[PDB]
Amino acid sequence: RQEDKDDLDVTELTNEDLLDQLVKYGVNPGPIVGTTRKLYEKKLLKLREQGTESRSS
Repeated sequence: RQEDKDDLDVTELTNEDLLDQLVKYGVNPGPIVGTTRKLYEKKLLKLREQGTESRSS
């Protein structure tokens, strides 16, 4: 039972704490300035949007 995946506010989220959402799905942003979280709020959600089918590119 997953129910929603990106449900976690991937945007208001903090910086030191979202580094786990990106650095683990295989995402390495680096500089998560106060202007990036919004950016990575979706970049990582593509790899965290409750997937969809059964393939990974």
